[PDB]
Amino acid sequence: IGISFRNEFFNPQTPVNIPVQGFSNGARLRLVLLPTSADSRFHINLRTPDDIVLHFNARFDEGAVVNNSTSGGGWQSEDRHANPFQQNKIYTLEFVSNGGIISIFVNGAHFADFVERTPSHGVHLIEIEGGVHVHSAHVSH
Amino acid sequence: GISFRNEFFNPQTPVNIPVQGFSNGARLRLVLLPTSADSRFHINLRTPDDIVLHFNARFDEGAVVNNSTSGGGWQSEDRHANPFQQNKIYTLEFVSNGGIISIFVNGAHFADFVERTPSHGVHLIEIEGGVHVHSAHVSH
Ligand SMILES: C[C@@H]1O[C@@H](O)[C@@H](O)[C@H](O)[C@@H]1O[C@@H]1O[C@H](CO)[C@H](O)[C@H](O)[C@H]1O
Ligand SMILES: C[C@@H]1O[C@@H](O)[C@@H](O)[C@H](O)[C@@H]1O[C@@H]1O[C@H](CO)[C@H](O)[C@H](O)[C@H]1O
Ligand SMILES: [Mg+2]
Ligand SMILES: [Mg+2]
Ligand SMILES: [Mg+2]
Repeated sequence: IGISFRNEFFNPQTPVNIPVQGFSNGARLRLVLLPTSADSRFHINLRTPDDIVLHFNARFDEGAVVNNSTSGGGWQSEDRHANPFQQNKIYTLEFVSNGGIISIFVNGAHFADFVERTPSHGVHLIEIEGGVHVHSAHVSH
Repeated sequence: GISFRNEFFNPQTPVNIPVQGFSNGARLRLVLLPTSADSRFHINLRTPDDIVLHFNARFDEGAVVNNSTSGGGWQSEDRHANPFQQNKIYTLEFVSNGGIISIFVNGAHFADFVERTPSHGVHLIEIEGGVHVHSAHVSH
C-alpha cells in the first residue's frame, strides 16, 4: 500500500478503494473525473467501517444526482439534485467536510450541501465505482 | 494499492513504506525511540535502483554515518556525532531540497546530505534496527 508526499494519486483503476484517516474538521477530497458511457451511473462513497456517511450517485438514466447514507446498513432519506455532469466531459469534483456538513463543488462552483447523519470522523475508505474514469484523487486534511 | 493515510502509528520494525512524490519540498517526519535491541538503526530512502540516503545511527561507534549506493555499492561516507540516546524520544525529519536532503532532530538542523543520484524517483523508505517507531508522516 503506497502513500504520497502530496496525498495525491493519478489514474487509479475503477473501482478505486482508498483508505483515509477520517473525513472531518475541514478535510477536502478533490477528484478530476470523466463520466463514461460504460454505465449509466457512478458513485463516490465516504464509508466508515459500519456505514456509508455519504453516497453521492450521479444517474444519467434518471437525470439526477442522488445523495444518501446508511445507518445500521439501511439506506436513509434521499436528497435529489440536478445532474451537473455530462458523459465524456471532464469535471473537478470536491467534497469538503466540516461541522457535520459535507459541501460539494463542481468546477469550483458550489453544487450542494449534504448534512451528515453519522459522524464523518469515522470515515476510513473512499470508494469510487461505476461509469467513471478517475484522472486524479487528492485529500487534504 | 494506494492510500491517503499519510500518517500512521506504531508500525513494527522493520518498517517498509512504499512512497511516491518525493520531490523538492517533500518532508518525512518520524517520531522514534532508539532501543537497546540493536546497537544501530537506520533509515534508507531508496529508488528502485539505489539507496539515495542511508542514515545510520550507531551506538557502538558513537556516530551517525550517512551514505548512498551506486550500482548497489557504497559511496563515500559522511560521519557526524550521534545526536541520539537510547530510550529517549526524537522527532527526525528529512526534507528534500532538490539535490540536498536536510536532516533535523527535535526541530534543530542536524546535517545536510548532498545527493549523489537524483531522488525524484524515491519509491521506498525502510526503517530497520534498534528503533521503535511511534509515527511516520509524509507531507510537503
Ligand atoms: C432502490 C431504489 O430503486 C431505484 O428506482 C431508485 O430511483 C431509488 O433511488 C433506489 O435506488 C437505490 O438508491 C440508493 C440510494 O438511495 C443507491 O443509489 C442504490 O445503488 C440504488 O439502487
Ligand atoms: C564496513 C565498514 O565497517 C566499519 O569500519 C564502519 O565504521 C564503516 O562505516 C563501514 O560500515 C558500513 O558502512 C555502510 C555505510 O558506509 C553501511 O552503514 C554498512 O551497514 C556498514 O557495515
Ligand atoms: Mg452494465
Ligand atoms: Mg524550497
Ligand atoms: Mg530550494
